[PDB]
Amino acid sequence: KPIEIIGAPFSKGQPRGGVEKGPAALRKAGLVEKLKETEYNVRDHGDLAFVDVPNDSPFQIVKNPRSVGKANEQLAAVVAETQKNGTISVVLGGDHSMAIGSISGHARVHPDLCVIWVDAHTDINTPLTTSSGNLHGQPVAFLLKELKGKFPDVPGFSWVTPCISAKDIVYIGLRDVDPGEHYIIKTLGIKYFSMTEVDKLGIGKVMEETFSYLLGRKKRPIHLSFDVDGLDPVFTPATGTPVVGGLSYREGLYITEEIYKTGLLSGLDIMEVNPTLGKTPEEVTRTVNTAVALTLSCFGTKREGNHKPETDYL
Amino acid sequence: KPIEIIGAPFSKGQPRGGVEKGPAALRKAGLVEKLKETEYNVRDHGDLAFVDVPNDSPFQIVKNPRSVGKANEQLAAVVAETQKNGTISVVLGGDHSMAIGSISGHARVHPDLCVIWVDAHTDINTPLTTSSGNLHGQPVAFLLKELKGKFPDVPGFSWVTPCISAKDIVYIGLRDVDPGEHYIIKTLGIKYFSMTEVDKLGIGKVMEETFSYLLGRKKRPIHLSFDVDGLDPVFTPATGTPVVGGLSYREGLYITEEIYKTGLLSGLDIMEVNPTLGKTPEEVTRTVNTAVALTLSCFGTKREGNHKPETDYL
Amino acid sequence: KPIEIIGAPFSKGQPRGGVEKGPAALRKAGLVEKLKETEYNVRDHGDLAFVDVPNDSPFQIVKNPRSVGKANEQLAAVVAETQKNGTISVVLGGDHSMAIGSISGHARVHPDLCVIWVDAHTDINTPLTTSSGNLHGQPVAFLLKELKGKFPDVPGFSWVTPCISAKDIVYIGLRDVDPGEHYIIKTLGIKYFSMTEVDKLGIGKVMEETFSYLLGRKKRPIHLSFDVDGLDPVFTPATGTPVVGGLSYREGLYITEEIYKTGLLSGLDIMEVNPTLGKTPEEVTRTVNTAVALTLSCFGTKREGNHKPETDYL
Ligand SMILES: N[C@@H](CC/C=C/[B-](O)(O)O)C(=O)O
Ligand SMILES: N[C@@H](CC/C=C/[B-](O)(O)O)C(=O)O
Ligand SMILES: N[C@@H](CC/C=C/[B-](O)(O)O)C(=O)O
Ligand SMILES: [Mn+2]
Ligand SMILES: [Mn+2]
Ligand SMILES: [Mn+2]
Ligand SMILES: [Mn+2]
Ligand SMILES: [Mn+2]
Ligand SMILES: [Mn+2]
Repeated sequence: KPIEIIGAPFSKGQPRGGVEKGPAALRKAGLVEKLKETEYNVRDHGDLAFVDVPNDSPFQIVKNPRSVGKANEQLAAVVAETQKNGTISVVLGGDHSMAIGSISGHARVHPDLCVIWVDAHTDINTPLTTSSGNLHGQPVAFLLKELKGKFPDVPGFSWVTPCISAKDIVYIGLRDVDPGEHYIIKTLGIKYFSMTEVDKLGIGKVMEETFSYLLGRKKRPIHLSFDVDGLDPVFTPATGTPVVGGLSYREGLYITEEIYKTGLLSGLDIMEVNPTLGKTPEEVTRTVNTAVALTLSCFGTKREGNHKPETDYL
Repeated sequence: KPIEIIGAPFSKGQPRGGVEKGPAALRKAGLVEKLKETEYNVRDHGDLAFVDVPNDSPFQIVKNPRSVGKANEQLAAVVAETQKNGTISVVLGGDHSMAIGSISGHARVHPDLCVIWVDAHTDINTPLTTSSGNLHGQPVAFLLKELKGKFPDVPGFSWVTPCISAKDIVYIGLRDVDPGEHYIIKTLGIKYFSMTEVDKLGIGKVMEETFSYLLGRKKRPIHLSFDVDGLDPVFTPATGTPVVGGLSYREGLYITEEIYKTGLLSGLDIMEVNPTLGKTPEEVTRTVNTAVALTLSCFGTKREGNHKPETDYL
Repeated sequence: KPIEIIGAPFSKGQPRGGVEKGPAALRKAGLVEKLKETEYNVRDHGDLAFVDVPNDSPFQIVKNPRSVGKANEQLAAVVAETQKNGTISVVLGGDHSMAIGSISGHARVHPDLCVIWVDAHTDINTPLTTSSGNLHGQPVAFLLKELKGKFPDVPGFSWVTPCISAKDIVYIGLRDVDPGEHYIIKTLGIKYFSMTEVDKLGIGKVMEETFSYLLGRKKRPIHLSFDVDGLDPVFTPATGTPVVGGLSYREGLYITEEIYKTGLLSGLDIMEVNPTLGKTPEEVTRTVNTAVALTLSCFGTKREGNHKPETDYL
């Protein structure tokens, strides 16, 4: 199977500068080389160059709408391309707002795909409900069909086409949801596993249920959008929005290991890694490393170990 | 539902000065204001003023018996009063010896109540078994009917009437129990979930079991006495008796969330928060915040989120 | 029951100097005195003096083969001796290569014993598969009957007799296995619980299954070889090969508590504690203390508490 790394050094989805250095950090840690050591063919597409939209006036409360909408239109193009020729796309974030382009592009080639969203936040604020005009917290709002026309069109997002419905997404790791967002998920019947369900069920049963919910009827492509803040700040401290009480390093890998086993992984997002937010070099190293680990886990690396077929080690 | 905060800045239950600053810290952190944001009506009763018993000679090995017995008689009066008015009492500790008056007052109004004791210590030492004469580790001893007459009457506690039996209490979080105390709980058949049972069962099944054990037959009022040292020192380091290998921030919240769901919470105790024992300001802030979070969780705050009824956010 | 502590200050099993200071550190922390406080009779045999093999040329890639083989021949003699007298042997590591002599000695007296191996590593590399010639990662290879003749005889190990088969061993805590080793355990059908099974099942079910697998048919003596690196680096940082995503302090004690309850503990190994690898004195103290705790847990110490029989504390 082919793998194609796509860097998206973008950061207008939110106020904190740094996330755009995410892809560099993950590469510097040997992500690409370590991936080659797996049974997958790897091709690094490089980092996309995003053209800055001059005079990008805020839309009501939404900030940098055009720059974000354009950077995402570009990314969607690229992702659709690699997806078209049957390769698995792996996007390296900047901020999670790039998930708009990532998933959009993916859905063009695979319209029946489902989304597993490992986050601490639902990122489903609509331009009307956001308290801050930060777009990294509104990705899903622009993707859901059920949210079509429930908020004014935003400058630069006209190209977007709601590709997935409320029945095709499942949240895992939730613990910091705004009143508005909570209203939305309850109202639309979205499936989720907040930290309370994780604590209650254990990470084993949670994964078991997310699959029977999304793959029960039809087996379809899987798009994993992983926000590094879904793990507890103790594991991934170098991010913009820390939230105590999150998934452990162990649980994170267990999610990625189970997803690898389904053989349906089609698209991946490793978002919000911000190298400039580490209080100590070690905090940044901790974060990058676990991000990398999760990525390799998605593509086979098992904790029980791995050995190359047909090779008699004795 | 009405909520009434009652401050109990008391500390003769133990040697370390500081716990009496507990209530101030919790208020300074915005506990009261944050509670008003919930669906509950909140009334701050203020801090009780405890009259110091001059010439409080120790009783055999028990220290400050009269000052502790008096402060607890006063608190019980106050708690019975608010309970009578049908409000939920929330006591802010000082040290855990105030649970004597808190639960006593509560039981006067609701004699059929049950006690969930989240601690690391059983606090069931009798005046005869204590190694130190500290009363904060003997609360339960003065409350259990089964321990009546098993120890000499103490100066200042004559007013106390054993209100609950061994079948009405369940311990969660245990990991530091004295030989005497362990003898007592084994002998009296007290239900408990030490860290081993939590590890073995998972916090979800532990809660499930504690409810069917205490509410299986009759649904009754619940009294949650929460000793902040029940969580691991990494979450609540500002306390007098830290003990490694404790409940996690996540588990703690899961206990409070499940208790909120029962709709039976009638009395709450947030004890042993000692602002002066933090090695760094951050340790104190860590402790106060998680204490505050547990309190709001007991009253509705969910990690999946909250939204106000009848409000169409779209 | 009698308990006999045997120090094995050895370190050619691996490159990092320091592990030989392991026994001293554990004693300095009061291990022996704390053990005497249990219901067990304790006898300290002292530290074995290992004679250095001059001109110990490496065997192909294997380092210090003769010094390691001799030190292990000596240890086995001593362990067989105490085992013969019906006492429980507790070996204090140096490096884990000493498990060769520890288990061998034990098996001489109890040929039907089983081995529970708490590690992050399988330590089952054969002289041919090792990437590094370090022996501390090949102990099990010299003990398995199924691996007899699958690798050239090594200088100084001729005295070794493969004592246990693939059906008598169970691994718990695995998360860093080499391709070769993974091939071996898969090919030989060895039972194991890597971190993914621990995450999926919970430490409670894991223990339940390890017993029904090794004690289902016949109840036999148990040999617990505990590599302190099996726990997460956050609990035992002072070791040569830390690996993130490991057993928690709680889980570790849960394993030792359940093993105590079986009443079948016959042999124990507390290995890889390296006092010189602690970044801060606290890291070393953290490590030694938890190592000591696990040891006392193996011999009765429970988190729910302990009290001496026949003593009426009231
Ligand atoms: N809820 C906040 C934060 C949302 C978080 C977005 B993130 O997960 O991408 O970091 C907002 O609505 O702006
Ligand atoms: N076991 C000690 C300590 C008891 C702990 C009481 B505390 O939980 O309120 O802090 C004693 O008996 O004095
Ligand atoms: N897999 C490495 C490391 C093995 C680890 C051994 B230890 O657990 O005793 O530390 C090697 O084969 O040398
Ligand atoms: Mn997030
Ligand atoms: Mn996000
Ligand atoms: Mn207490
Ligand atoms: Mn306590
Ligand atoms: Mn080892
Ligand atoms: Mn190891």
